[PDB]
Amino acid sequence: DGEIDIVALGDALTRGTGDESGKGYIGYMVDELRQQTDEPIRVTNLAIRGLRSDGLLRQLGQSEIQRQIAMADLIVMTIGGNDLFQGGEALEWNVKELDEAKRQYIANLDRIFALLRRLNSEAVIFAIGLYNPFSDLDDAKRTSAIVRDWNFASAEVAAHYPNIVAVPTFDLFALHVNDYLYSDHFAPNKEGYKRIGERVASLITLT
Repeated sequence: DGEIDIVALGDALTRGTGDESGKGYIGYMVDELRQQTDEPIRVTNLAIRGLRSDGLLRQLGQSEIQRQIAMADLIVMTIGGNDLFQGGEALEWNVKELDEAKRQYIANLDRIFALLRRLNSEAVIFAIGLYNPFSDLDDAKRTSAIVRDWNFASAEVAAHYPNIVAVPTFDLFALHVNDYLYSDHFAPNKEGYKRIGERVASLITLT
């Protein structure tokens, strides 16, 4: 009260890994909010770099995390990237394993959204979607197709709940992807994180 509380959840993208400056996408969000109001803005960042949808669901079971979700005026989250690019450098391109991982991700995401809504009735949830960091490599056709497929399924889940907005990221990284990527060619850089943060910021209108 007399404060705007942003709870940030999820994986390395929300923790701002890859940005030269400490600023992730969240810092660009906050900058835009501070242009709209003089009310103090508090960020509570709960993100863990290696987090997957199963880990996020377990984390939201903890009563301290739960008290903070409940106070949120706005929730922003990024999850699924680690469910999809688990390891081996997308070694598990076995259709069977890919389907298992997706059905597991979708089942978890449904329970994450349902849980967040039982804890916080009103707060808008921005669920940031996936991009293709490998769009410039040999198997770009297939990686892009899988990412668009995951994103479509995430948005269907989001569509089951009030005030959950699936924020697309795919087209921000579509042209000249390396210009927006860290030295690891996976997570974003300064510019990548600016693009994402400005995009999410555009969707927030306080009044």
